Amino acid sequence: MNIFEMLRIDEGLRLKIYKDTEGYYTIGIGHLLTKSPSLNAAKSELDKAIGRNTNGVITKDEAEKLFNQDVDAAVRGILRNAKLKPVYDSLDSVRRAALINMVFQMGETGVAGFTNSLRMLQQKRWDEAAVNLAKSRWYNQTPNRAKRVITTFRTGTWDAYK
Ligand SMILES: [Cl-]
Ligand SMILES: [Cl-]
Repeated sequence: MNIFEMLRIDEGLRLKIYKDTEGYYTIGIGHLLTKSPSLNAAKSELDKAIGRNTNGVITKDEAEKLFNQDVDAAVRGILRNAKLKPVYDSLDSVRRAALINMVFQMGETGVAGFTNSLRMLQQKRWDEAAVNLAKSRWYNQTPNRAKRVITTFRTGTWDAYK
């Protein structure tokens, strides 16, 4: 198991514009396109992201290219963030994957906001961090995915994904 396979399980793959869990226009492997209600606005971002007229449909390779960019950007946003960088550096490889997954789903700012949980992770207080991460809109809106991420921080293994 690695970050790519982990997110591929959590996001799925869809080759046609669809609406995510919050109602936003998405495509490929969890690639948010626009928060706007406009499908046309979504088609527009999509063609710009791909470099061709897609008419809302992309191929497998294109989906995979967007995904690789987004994982790269997630890692780099973590490394550039004053709040996230220290947490990441302190973690083992499995747990680092779990922080990357949260960043990919909720963005850097969002994650930076879990102040208390972050401090707890840093301190390696596993059970405590798992209890605090659960008290969030995040866990309430996407509980199965949240539980998976949470198990990963609690245990340090890929168990929840196997
Ligand atoms: Cl993009
Ligand atoms: Cl879920």
